[PDB]
Amino acid sequence: APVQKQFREFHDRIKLAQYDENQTLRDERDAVLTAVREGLKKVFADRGEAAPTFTPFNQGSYAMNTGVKPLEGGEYDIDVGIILNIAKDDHDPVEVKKWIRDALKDYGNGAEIRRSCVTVFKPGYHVDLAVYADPELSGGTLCIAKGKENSGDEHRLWQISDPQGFQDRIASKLSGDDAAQFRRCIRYLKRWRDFRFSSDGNAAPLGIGLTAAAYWWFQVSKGSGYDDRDALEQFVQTMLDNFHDGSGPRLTVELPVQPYNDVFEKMTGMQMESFKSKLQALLNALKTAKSRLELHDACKALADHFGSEFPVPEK
Repeated sequence: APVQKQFREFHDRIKLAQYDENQTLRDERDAVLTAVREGLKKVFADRGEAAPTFTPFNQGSYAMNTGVKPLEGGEYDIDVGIILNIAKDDHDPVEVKKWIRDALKDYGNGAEIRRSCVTVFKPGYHVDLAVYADPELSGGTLCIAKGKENSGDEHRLWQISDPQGFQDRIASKLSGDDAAQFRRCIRYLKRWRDFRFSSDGNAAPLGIGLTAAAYWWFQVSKGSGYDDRDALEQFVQTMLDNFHDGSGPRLTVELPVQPYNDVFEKMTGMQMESFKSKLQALLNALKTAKSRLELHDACKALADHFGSEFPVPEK
């Protein structure tokens, strides 16, 4: 059946407005930056040292206007970049993240140092602070602080990064009503991801991975109107076409900017195979929604993969 009306109602339920349109997100973000700013003051005061300063910038889904509401019980991710006024070559990247961990030791429950960020946990959301060295102090490149505490020297580095170039690639791929479909389809795949995978471990494809995949492979589908079901079917088929056989089947997707890492690299072999099987089933559900005569049956096939916010009309 035609299901464009139900996709659009689904999109209205799952959409979370971007930073520039979301006062709550800006305030929650600014509350953590102020906590960092004040925390650094006390951490460095008590060492009789000068506090380092930073310039923030918006990152991730609320920057790129690809944001979704979490499922009941889930958390949304506020992503921000902080560019510390340091030369990368003067500091261990782990030790810089420890500044930000120590600055936030009294903000909610406190922070943890993850491989690519310092995360602070609040009721219903977390803030991932990506920590960068200043490009002018650092020889001209923007490098992110990689590595965990007590990690070996090989497992920590200042890694070349281009979060703004990635954001600009996503923004400029399409425009107008075309770009709107592109963003709706990224949001649909994030809700699919939240519904069909556990937040647990690396099993869930990352939002940035799905977004990178859409950058490479999304194709507008429009006729008598936008056809989000057809755009998703083509896009899912194309992702499936790009799995190769190594140890077992893997989908390798480069970030289209520095550092050109495989966005799905952390997924184990078995998580990759499970990822592929769930894509196959989603593709089957997208094809069933086309072929079913009854709107009820078409929409129920989609609700099985997009979850209970996908509307299912009666009869």
